[PDB]
Amino acid sequence: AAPILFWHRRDLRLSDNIGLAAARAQSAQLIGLFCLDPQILQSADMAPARVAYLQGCLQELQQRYQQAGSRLLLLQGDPQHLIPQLAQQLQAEAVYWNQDIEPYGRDRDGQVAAALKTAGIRAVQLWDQLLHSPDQILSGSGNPYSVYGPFWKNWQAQPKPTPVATPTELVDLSPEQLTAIAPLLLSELPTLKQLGFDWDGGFPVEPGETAAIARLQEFCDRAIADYDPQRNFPAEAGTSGLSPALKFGAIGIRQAWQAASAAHALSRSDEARNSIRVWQQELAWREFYQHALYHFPSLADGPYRSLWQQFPWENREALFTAWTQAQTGYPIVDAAMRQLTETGWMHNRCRMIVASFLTKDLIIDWRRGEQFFMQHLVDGDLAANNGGWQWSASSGMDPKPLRIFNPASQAKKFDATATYIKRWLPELRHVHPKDLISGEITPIERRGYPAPIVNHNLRQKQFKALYNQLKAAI
Ligand SMILES: Cc1cc2nc3c(=O)[nH]c(=O)nc-3n(C[C@H](O)[C@H](O)[C@H](O)COP(=O)(O)OP(=O)(O)OC[C@H]3O[C@@H](n4cnc5c(N)ncnc54)[C@H](O)[C@@H]3O)c2cc1C
Repeated sequence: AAPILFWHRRDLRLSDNIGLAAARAQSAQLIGLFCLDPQILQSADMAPARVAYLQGCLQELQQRYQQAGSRLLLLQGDPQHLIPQLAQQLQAEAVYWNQDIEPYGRDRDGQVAAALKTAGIRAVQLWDQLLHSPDQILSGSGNPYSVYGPFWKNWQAQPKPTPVATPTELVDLSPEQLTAIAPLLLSELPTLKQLGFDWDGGFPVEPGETAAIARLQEFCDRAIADYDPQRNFPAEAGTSGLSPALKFGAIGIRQAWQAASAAHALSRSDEARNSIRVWQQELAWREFYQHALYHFPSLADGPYRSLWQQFPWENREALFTAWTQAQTGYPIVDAAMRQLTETGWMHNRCRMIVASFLTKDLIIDWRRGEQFFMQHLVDGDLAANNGGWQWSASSGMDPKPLRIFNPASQAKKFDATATYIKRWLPELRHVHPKDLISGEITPIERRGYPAPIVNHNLRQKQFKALYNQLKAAI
């Protein structure tokens, strides 16, 4: 026969899926597939929490396909070899999938498509994870943006796309078809343990399309009205917690935008309206960094701006280790690193703090931090993670004047009652917020909690010194 294969990667859902929907309009004999790529799975940069969330999403996706009328095929190996072989064995009319913004995915995709074309099989690659593709947002000169402000002005004025239809009444493969591909398929979805991973720390939102959709609806029904200023406080559960759902596409970007938009239209309060606009802004920042990675792939290599490619990083391994173990001696920093390693997620204000600390205070090539985050974030995303770390030094997009966060000021400002500190550092619940914020804790009262590993004031001067010396040297 002539079926269409839809290749899932970061769009683990059946609803509001551009590529899937396009494929369904061409054929009801729509068969989904997912390929466990060893280059990604065996990577030292893969986070156990991310594999757990992923596996959970795949489990639901298998059911969704089964309920729709067909199935989700599972494979383990090199994509440019296995996918074309599968398509050929199935005499596929075509293979569809949604475009990636990352160097690895785009290179791989080019190879799969070329392999498919050689086999005379049509490959269709459409945009799905962004409200607007990188090619849609350009300046009057037709160039990409490296400054947020102007990018937002353009992005904001663009007509927003709406959710597409969930495919239904699919036609499943026949025994003869199944026999032709048997050798390329895994008999069942491997469990996290079978893959060699273990995770028991939970998630910001349970895995799966259904849970993602439920969270979006719950958030936009209430919490979103207070997004601003609730978003600023790690102690408050003021954010959506949809990050992993967006990274793996458990939820569609158009559904997210539409839900927020409907909440804005339903609200009759100025403050709520503003809170919702602010949340929508977050989605814009998301596209700013994804577009940037797409337009400037070298960003993924490390410090982007020339000056920073030459920064004299001290790189004291011991300080890094202490940072990764939440033993810096800075309560606000340690409480954040603990939440990360224990739950695979961290409040954005905290990511900003620990990143600033690692780069400015510990003076360690921020790539070590970017890597550590990727090794632990359930929402670990190259575009966003790299954007965040380039941000800790203004070494990439949207650069700002040299600045160094003062852990104490941030803690006092965003966790005034030290509620968040105490939460993730229970062995310090007896200490007074006052001291947990200043980071000056008396030895006895400090019990086993380590003392500050660096003197902020001395580190601050050291960093500025190196910066200026290099700035001048240039
Ligand atoms: C050093 C550092 C590293 C980061 N690492 C990542 C990462 O690997 N993966 C990840 O998706 N985000 C990253 N962020 C951005 C951010 O912290 C999160 O998206 C956020 O914590 C997710 O929680 P939420 O879903 O409740 O966010 P909400 O506040 O509810 O925001 C909704 C959505 O907007 C997007 N978003 C929000 N903040 C930004 C932003 N600053 N940049 C890009 N997208 C944004 C996310 O997709 C998020 O789910 C990083 C930030 C820093 C400073």
